[PDB]
Amino acid sequence: RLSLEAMLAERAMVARQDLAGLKRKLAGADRVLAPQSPEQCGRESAQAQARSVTSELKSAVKEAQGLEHQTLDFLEQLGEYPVCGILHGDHPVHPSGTHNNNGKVSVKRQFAAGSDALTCAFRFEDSDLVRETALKTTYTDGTWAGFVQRLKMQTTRKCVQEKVSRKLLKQLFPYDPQKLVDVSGELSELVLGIKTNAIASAGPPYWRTKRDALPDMLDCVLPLLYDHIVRKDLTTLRNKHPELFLAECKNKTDRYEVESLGEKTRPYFSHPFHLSALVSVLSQSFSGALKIMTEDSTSFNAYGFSWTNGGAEDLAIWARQAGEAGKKPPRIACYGDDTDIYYRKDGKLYRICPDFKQMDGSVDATTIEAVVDYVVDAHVKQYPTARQFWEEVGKLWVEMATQSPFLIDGTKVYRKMQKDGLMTGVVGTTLFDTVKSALAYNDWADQLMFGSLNLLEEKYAIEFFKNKHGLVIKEGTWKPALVNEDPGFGELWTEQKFLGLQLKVVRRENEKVYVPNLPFEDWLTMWVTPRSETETMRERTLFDRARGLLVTGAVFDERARGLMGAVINSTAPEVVCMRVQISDGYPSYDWVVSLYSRDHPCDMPRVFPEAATLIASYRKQVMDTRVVI
Amino acid sequence: RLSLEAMLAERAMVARQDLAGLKRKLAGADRVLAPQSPEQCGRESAQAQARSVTSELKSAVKEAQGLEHQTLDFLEQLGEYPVCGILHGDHPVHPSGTHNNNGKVSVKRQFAAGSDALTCAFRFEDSDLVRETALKTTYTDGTWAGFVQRLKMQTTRKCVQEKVSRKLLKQLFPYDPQKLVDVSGELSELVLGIKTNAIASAGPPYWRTKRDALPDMLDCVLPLLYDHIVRKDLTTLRNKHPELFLAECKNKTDRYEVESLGEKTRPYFSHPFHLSALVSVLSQSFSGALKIMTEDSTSFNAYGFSWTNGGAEDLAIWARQAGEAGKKPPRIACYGDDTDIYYRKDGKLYRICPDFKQMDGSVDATTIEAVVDYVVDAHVKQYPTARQFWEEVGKLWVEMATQSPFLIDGTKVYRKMQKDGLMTGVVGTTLFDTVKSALAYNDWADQLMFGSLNLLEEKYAIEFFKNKHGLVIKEGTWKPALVNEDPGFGELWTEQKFLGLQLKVVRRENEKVYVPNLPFEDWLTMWVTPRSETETMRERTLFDRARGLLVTGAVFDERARGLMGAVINSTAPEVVCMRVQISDGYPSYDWVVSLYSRDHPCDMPRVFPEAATLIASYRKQVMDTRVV
RNA sequence: AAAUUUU
RNA sequence: CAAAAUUU
RNA sequence: AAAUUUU
RNA sequence: CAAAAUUU
Ligand SMILES: [Mg+2]
Ligand SMILES: [Mg+2]
Ligand SMILES: [Mg+2]
Repeated sequence: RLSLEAMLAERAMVARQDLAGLKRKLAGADRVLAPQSPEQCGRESAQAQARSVTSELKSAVKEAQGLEHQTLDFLEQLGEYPVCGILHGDHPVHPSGTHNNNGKVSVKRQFAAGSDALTCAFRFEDSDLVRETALKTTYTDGTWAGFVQRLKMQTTRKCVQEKVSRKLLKQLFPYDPQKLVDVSGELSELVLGIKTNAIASAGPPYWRTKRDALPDMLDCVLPLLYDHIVRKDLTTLRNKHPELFLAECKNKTDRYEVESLGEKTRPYFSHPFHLSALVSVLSQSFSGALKIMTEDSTSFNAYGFSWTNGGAEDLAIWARQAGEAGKKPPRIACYGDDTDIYYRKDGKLYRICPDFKQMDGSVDATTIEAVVDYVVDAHVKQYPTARQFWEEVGKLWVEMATQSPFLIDGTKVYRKMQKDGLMTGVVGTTLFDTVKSALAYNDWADQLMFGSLNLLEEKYAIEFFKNKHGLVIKEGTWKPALVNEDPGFGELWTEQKFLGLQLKVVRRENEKVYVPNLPFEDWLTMWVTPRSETETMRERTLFDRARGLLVTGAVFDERARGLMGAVINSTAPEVVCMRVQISDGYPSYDWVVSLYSRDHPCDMPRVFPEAATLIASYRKQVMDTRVVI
Repeated sequence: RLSLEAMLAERAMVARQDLAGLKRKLAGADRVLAPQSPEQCGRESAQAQARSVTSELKSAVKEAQGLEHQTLDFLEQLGEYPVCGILHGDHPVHPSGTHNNNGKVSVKRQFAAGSDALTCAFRFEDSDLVRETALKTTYTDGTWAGFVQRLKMQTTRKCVQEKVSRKLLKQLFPYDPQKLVDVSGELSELVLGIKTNAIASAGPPYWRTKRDALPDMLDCVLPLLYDHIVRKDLTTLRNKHPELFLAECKNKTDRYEVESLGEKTRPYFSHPFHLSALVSVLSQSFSGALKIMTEDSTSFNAYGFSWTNGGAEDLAIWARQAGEAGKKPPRIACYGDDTDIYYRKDGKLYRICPDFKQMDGSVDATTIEAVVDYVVDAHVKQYPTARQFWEEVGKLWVEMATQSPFLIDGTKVYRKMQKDGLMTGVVGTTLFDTVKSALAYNDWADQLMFGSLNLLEEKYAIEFFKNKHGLVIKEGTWKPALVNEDPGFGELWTEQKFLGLQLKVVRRENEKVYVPNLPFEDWLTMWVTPRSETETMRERTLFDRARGLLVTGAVFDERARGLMGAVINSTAPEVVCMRVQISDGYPSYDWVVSLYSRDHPCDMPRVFPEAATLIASYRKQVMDTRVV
């Protein structure tokens, strides 16, 4: 049946899954060890210290979770919605058990309290530093109090309608028309082309993951929706089946400061799959086309930027051609509220990296409608035949971004009082944020051309954004700094962070490679707060995260490189060469430097160079058949 | 992360493994039912009759398995061999537990006395006919007695050296030189190119399957063997490690007549992996090049022939251009001892389909050496740079086919006394048989050109092959028959079987398709004796075998088509659309006819046409974005 | 599967 | 993990 | 995985 | 199943 070559491939594939034999075969194998930091104490002592810290964190979190949460009076109320009765064959779309107290759609918000990574950290670095950094922040569900507080900040903020046109958006957000999907083709194929998180909630009315809910959305609800869209019949469908247009307001689990646990917890909105999917066609095509600022000088857009393969250097070469403030144009780039501003002053280059507080709450209805228009238009320009249909989708998109009815906890249904303010979680969220941001910063530069250079000062800039745009600058982020225009080996660009990373220069054979960087404390904080079950898979997760952080820029910090190296070298060979979804290479300093330089891509150095042959139990060995006998 | 199209494919692949949900999803689906025969009796009554037949067969088999087996005096004896001590890294090549009583290599022969196919048959066809056909034959390991008797027949037969040259073999077995492997390259790659049964025994000294034993052969034993081959040092390696050149004699499990259980049990020889692989390079390349008789008028070779895609018709058009016996050349084709002879007599076309008795025992040393030479030569002609090495492999091939030392049961080692007689199991077995056969039949035709037409008669032909070639014609197989040169719809070519099948013509659209056929009794015999455990997998096996038989030609017999249809239609939908190694189509009469006709290939009709969408839970439905 | 970033 | 961007 | 075929 | 040939 099979050939020997194929039989060997077939047996190699299975050997990487037989971890007992992999462990047996790789015992005592030559191993390329990573640069590593010495161990400070034993794994058992380290477990004890980790256990201790985890306990302190659990009790502080529980404390903050017991705080009273201010009422939800600031939201309009639409009573209770009935459970959707739509059936797809043998089963209902809305499952029988879930999200239904009786008749009415209900929802229960999750705030729970309460690490192998913290253990490792205690194993390889100074106890007191690990302790205080692991107590500064924590990955958690947040608190009811801070949830409601940030929700109020983002649903009730006094906004300022922006002054925007397609002319302006063409200027600030150039794209490449020929990279837009052909949006006139059948809807089914177009929807089948979009990408999505298979594990994410499909939202109402499916109340399961998207891979679970895909057929029910696809052959049942989406055709009904289409029927009613072209029949101009949407509001009677909204009446017959309210749950089809309902969202769920949810608390984002992530890294939070512990001291601020009762003030800060991000809210976001889960939308129905059939609506998000429909809009995603346009959204994702547009993301496909959008140029970034290193490609096109007029662009204010950094959404699509990459640090790797020259990106850092590109950012530098871009920035450093900014003009004298008041005379020539500055260099401004935005990714959401995360902005990077460069400007000159008596020839000398300066940089500012400001953030905005609850940026969603500052995004105005005019801006949202203008962006939806700009996208739909960008498509129907290239593909006129479908104009009407997608315009009818635009009307939906906007009502989804500004005025969706939504659940929070239990059966009550709410809605934002004003049209202004973005419902974070809607398709296009990041783009709306980026746009509003760039529009404001463009008005800023325009005011600089009219001699208002006192807008370069914290004092007046805060006023400007508050009064002219409704943007609240997270204080202390407007601190302009002198740029080291041409850094020497090991020197920073500035100490400021853009997209969470400092820019730095490193030596490579007398060349200067621009790379990301952070101080050790930051890398260690990221190490000890992973975002999330055999011993094996956990050991592998440790390995993977170490590699990841190294690649992100931890290899360019002394202490962090040592810690990640120690983790890697602890990893048992079976776990390194394991079949996972294998890569059994580690990132050396040199390889990562190559990753960020413009070099052609290439594979990581193998941890066990001769592992393939040791596993397969067979080298090739040249045997000449032309030999004389 | 993923796209919806891909997510749906991913979800479809897993739904075909969840048989509960598969059953649920297919509950009310349209089913393309196969042509079927009505039920003769209930499932429980049929179970009772099957149980009964199984009991009678078990006790007859046990009886025949207890018979005394005549001594092994007819074989040379070389005593006991020591267990090979070669190590490959951390473990020995010869595992610690197995095939070692102490110090010495030992082997234990398996004769066990051991049906729901029979159940199905009793359910859907006449009770008495099913009973007697299921008692005529049985799939079994055989008996010690018949094992030793046939071993004696194939190791001690008085042979007749054939009269052979490369000239003759070029004539009878033409090939296409440019389809031969470039055998001058590196050995590793060439050996990696050969195909093999991954589950088969690698034989001594590995004593495990070939996929288990592949690395040990590949990076350890094969280099040692090469070293000693080019160093001209083979016999001292044979001395240091005898088990490297040892074979295992084995009893073939298969379909046996119950009446003949103590007279007939096929022996064959499992050879070492490192030797078989090395020879396979040449053997398989040559098979790649070898022409067949429907390609080349001079060829006597039918090894490579296919019934499908016109093959049957090709056989007809070939045959019917045979000449008047004594004046012009006949048409003769061989596949092992299975031969097909066509000749004319006063213009009228005749056919003969004779077989030989234990043909391996009749295969002479001259023929084996000549074939090995012909193959090695065919290669080193095209690729001279590699001559010596492959010539040294030829010497091995020959000693492997004629004179291998071998085990049977226990520790004693034996060897064939004579060089004559082929050791079935060696690489190239079928080709050696085909050549010996064709050589004899060519001498037959040559005697026909010299006016000896009484060789067309059973009485003198049997003599001819016995005396001039050592070939013993299984009696009653030389019965020449008048060919229906141009058959009408539904008529046979002749009633004779070649490659186990009758030739027949069926109608399609006023056109005649040539197809294989067998009488019902034969299809039923094959049905009730399968060759080899959940409810699921057994229910699926019934389905698979029914499909298989239908495709082989059972769809062209009424009663057999009905039985296979009934089996297929019994198969629960979950089992049809199950993820297996899916195909969830059945072979309709029309599709099988297309298979044997010259039509372009195409897939079987789905049993459940709308099953894909029912499983995925989505049928595409065009919704146009250009609507007002 | 994993790392980082934004809302 | 609601939408997303970069990377292995 | 399955069917047929030769030794 | 020891070598194999044809086939899905
Ligand atoms: Mg912010
Ligand atoms: Mg025969
Ligand atoms: Mg015979």
